[PDB]
Amino acid sequence: SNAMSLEKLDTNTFEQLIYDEGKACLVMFSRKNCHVCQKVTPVLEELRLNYEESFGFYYVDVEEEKTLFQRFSLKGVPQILYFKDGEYKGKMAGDVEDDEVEQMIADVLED
Amino acid sequence: AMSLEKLDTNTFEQLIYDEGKACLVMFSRKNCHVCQKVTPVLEELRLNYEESFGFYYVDVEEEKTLFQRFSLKGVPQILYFKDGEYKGKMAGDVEDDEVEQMIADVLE
Repeated sequence: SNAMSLEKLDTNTFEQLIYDEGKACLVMFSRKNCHVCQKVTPVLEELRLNYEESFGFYYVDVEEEKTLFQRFSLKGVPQILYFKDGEYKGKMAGDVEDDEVEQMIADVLED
Repeated sequence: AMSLEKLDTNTFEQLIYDEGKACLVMFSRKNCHVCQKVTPVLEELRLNYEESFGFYYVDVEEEKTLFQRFSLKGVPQILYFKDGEYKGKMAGDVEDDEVEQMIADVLE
């Protein structure tokens, strides 16, 4: 019923941020019309406010960015992938709870 | 970040709807890597047009209700207007030829 204000990545900027800059972040691979993605979106927007510059919160549209989707061998949507220092650190799928995402952020920031 | 004039909801309505301004509006957010790439494309282009064609921006955190109206998925998005019509949009990173071509289609 609504809008999403996460920064939308194409392959290039994904490469820049996750690989070149080694940004500590999460990336939701999603589709525009996905009902579950629509439930997960607000949870990530709310979390972004808690970690403003310390951790990135990005979005990849898998219909536009098919190469990236397939780079990760992903087979469903929504999925949230976690990165720090250019490494792929973790992944969760489906209707996540903020507890789960928060713990992963903390696990990631710590290594 | 340079020439791009920031609009609040009130001014966005006055220009686009009450006055029918021909313009583009970049919907954006602070600390946005992709926004940082898109802004200089628009600033460079701006030089090629008279002030009759607006180049504007809106901060989605400040103009929440406005942004929600269009139910956009992701930032940045650039939306194009003329004579009070909403001519269309493009989303995420853009090249200058996409913007130029859209501007020409809007103006014709």
